[PDB]
Amino acid sequence: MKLKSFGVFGNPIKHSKSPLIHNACFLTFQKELRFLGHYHPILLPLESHIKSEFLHLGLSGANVTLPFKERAFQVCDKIKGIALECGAVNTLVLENDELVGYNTDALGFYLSLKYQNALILGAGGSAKALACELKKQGLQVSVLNRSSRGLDFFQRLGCDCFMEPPKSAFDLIINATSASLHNELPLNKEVLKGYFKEGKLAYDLAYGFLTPFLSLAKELKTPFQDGKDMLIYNAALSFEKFSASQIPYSKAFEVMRSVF
Repeated sequence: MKLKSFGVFGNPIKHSKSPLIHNACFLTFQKELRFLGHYHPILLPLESHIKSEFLHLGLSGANVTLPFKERAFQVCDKIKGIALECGAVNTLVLENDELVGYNTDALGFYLSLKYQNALILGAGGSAKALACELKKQGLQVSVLNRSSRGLDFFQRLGCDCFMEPPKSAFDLIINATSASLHNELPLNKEVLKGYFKEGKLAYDLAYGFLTPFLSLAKELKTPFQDGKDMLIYNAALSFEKFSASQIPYSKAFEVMRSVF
C-alpha cells in the first residue's frame, strides 16, 4: 500500500478525537481509497508556520483546530467553497502542489441541529463560520465579544455585534469561545441565566465533558447540546475531501459515529 499522512494542527491538541474517527475510516476505506492514510495529532507551536509545517511533514491533508483556523486561511495557496466566506479554514488538502483550504464547520454545525435568531459567543474561526452559516439560513444573528476582534468581518456579514450583553431573547445560544476548554464560563453567570430562561437551545462547540456553560443550562432546564455531533459531521465532511471526493460524508459519518 501507498501510505499518506494526515494530522490535526492544534494548541492544545492532545484532547482531540479526530485521530480516532479519521483512522477508523482510513482503515475501513483503504480498498476504495487504494492508499492507507494515517492520522496524527500535531501540537503546533504558536510561533510556527502552518503551511511550512504541513509541507515539512509531508502531509497529504490536515485539519486545523484552535487557535489556528484564521491563520490557516491566510497561508493557503487557494481557498475553496464556503471558506471563502468564513475567513477560516478547518480542512487542508494538497492538490497538485497547492495547499488548498476548506471549511466544514458551517455545514457540520448546520447538520448537527435537529430557530429564528441566535446569539454567538466568541470571535475566532469557529464563531465566524457559524455566523456565516446562520446568516445564510435567514436567522437574525448577534455576536457577543469582549473586544473589537473580528468585528469588521461580522459586520460585513450583516450581524449585530455587541460587546455588552444585548437585553434580548435568543432561540439559540452558542458558545464558540475557548472558555469551556479551560473549564470556565464564557459570560457572567447571571447574564447567561437570563438568556437560558428565554432560550430554546444552549449549544456548546466543546465536546465530551459537561462544560460550565452546558452545566448551567442543565441546572436551569434549558435544552442543551455539546459539540460531539458537530465533531462527527465536520470530520466526515473533512474525510470526504481527504478521499478526494470518492467517499461521501454520510458513509464516513456512519463509521465515525460508531467508532465514537
